Amino acid sequence: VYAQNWVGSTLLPPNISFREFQSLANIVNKVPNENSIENFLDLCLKLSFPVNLFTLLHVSMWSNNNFIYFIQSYVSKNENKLNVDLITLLKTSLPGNPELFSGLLPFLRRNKFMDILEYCIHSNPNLLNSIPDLNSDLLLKLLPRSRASYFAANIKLFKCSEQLTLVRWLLKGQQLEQLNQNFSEIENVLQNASDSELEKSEIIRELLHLAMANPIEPLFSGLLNFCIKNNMADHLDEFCGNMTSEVLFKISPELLLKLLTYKEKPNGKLLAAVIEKIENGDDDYILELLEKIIIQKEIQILEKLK
Amino acid sequence: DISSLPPQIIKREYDKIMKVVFQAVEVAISNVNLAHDLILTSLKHLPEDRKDQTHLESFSSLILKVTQNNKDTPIFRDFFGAVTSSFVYTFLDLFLRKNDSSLVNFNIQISKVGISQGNMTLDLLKDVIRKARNETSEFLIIEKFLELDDKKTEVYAQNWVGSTLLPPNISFREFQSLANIVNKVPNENSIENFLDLCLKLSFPVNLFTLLHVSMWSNNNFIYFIQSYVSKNENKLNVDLITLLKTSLPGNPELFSGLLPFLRRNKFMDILEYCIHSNPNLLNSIPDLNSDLLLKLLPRSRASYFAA
Repeated sequence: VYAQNWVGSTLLPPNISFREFQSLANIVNKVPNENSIENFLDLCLKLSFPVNLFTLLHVSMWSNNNFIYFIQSYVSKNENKLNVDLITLLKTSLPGNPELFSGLLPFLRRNKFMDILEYCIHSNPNLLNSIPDLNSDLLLKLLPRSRASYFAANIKLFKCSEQLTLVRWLLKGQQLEQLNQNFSEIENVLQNASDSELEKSEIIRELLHLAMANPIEPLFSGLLNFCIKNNMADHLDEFCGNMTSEVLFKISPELLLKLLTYKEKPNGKLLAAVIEKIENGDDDYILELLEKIIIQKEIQILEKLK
Repeated sequence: DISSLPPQIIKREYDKIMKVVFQAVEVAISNVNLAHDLILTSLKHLPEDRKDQTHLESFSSLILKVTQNNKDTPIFRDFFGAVTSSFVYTFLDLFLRKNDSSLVNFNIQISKVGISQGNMTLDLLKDVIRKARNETSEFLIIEKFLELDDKKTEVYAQNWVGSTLLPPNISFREFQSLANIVNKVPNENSIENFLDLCLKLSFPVNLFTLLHVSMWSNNNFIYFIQSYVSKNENKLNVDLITLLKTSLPGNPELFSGLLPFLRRNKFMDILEYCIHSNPNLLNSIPDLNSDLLLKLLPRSRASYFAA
């Protein structure tokens, strides 16, 4: 109680030995408070000598309120800038504690220093979780860049709207091998509606055009999930219209029928590019398809005997 | 086959057209989606020459009936948000005057049927600003939303104003609006952003004429001085001295927190005037070491200390 007041209010001697200076610094490092912090800044503006202050001023050991008040009143008086020493502090403390980063985002959203915000999210993205009223416009411009490997592998840990604007980045970054490896946490988004049924249709457009040229694995897992929600005609009838020969020869027989059987004339024009594989095409592909029509009894679609 | 009706006719006999539409929705309250898109389109086509108080209150009186028969359910709530936000957006200047009878009376009806009143009013504001993205500044919209005293609108205002970077071209009309928000929800981060703003200004505007800091709590008044004096000129400008000379002598809590700063900054007359106007300060100070009192010479009021 006496120390916080003496140190935060007595005028300091402009001749103070290095031996005294280290002692004064250790007092503030034990009783971190508004005035004991402030009067320790009102000295540094006048030092006719070098020395990093952090080697005796272990702000990474301080409580979060004191760390915040320290950086605020440091930067405001010194140069409104981040010198080297201040970067090396921040890159060890904020990745070790999300609570510490909370009031710290405001000051970085003000004076920008964009390269700092890139490094914390690149060490761990679970920082985006507990943000006050987080929005699009912002998160779309905070492209995570940390490989989509972290974001798709945890997509369920977001909110609602953020699911749409995440997949909007995965596509526009060509992150193919991240929509695939985590497909099961993605199907449950397009299923559950959203804050904008409009962004769904444009996302579904960006999916089919890349799937047609790149079967990989989700061509089956996706196109199955498409027809279990017949609220997709504005994409199925396009998919059957944009067809190319080698694309059809990778359609699973369990799926080519489950597309056309729960449909009529519109999806039916897909048959145009199936003639290439029945007539003069492939011996065993015709026979794997012929199982499915007989086992389920899909007779109205059997009208193809010429 | 029904290829709409030409835009002239809709604008012309609008007041005849909408009679039947209102009566259809007053019976169709059973079908949420039917009532929802009818309102959205009738507003999206509502002509400028009809953007008055009568047509405004009519849509409010329609939504009232629909909402009182139903209940807060996820499906009902999120459509109701998009409907009501489009209604306020269509009439926006008629809700954004400075007293707005329509604004406040509307909130007192929506609070009747929700899982939390403080989500319904807030998610309203968040949709309205997602519509108005270049026509109307957030400040003017927030200026009237805080006249509700809705504690969840205050929370989001502190989160925005304390952290969004401000435009170096801001009209005086925006500047006064942003200032009035801080005069209702003053907080550490909201003050710190306004300073990083004034440091980048092209115009002088002696700030105190808009800030009214002597109305803010003791912590708010303290923290404002610390960052302002240091970022500005390491000293006080006219209005600060005239402020401090009459806020401090009447409040001992504020005096106790500012006393160390005024001491380390050598502000002699500032300290002396407080003792000359209020001698009781010297016995409410914790740890008045005899060296401090020998340097806080009473000067005037010698006729008080011996007495």
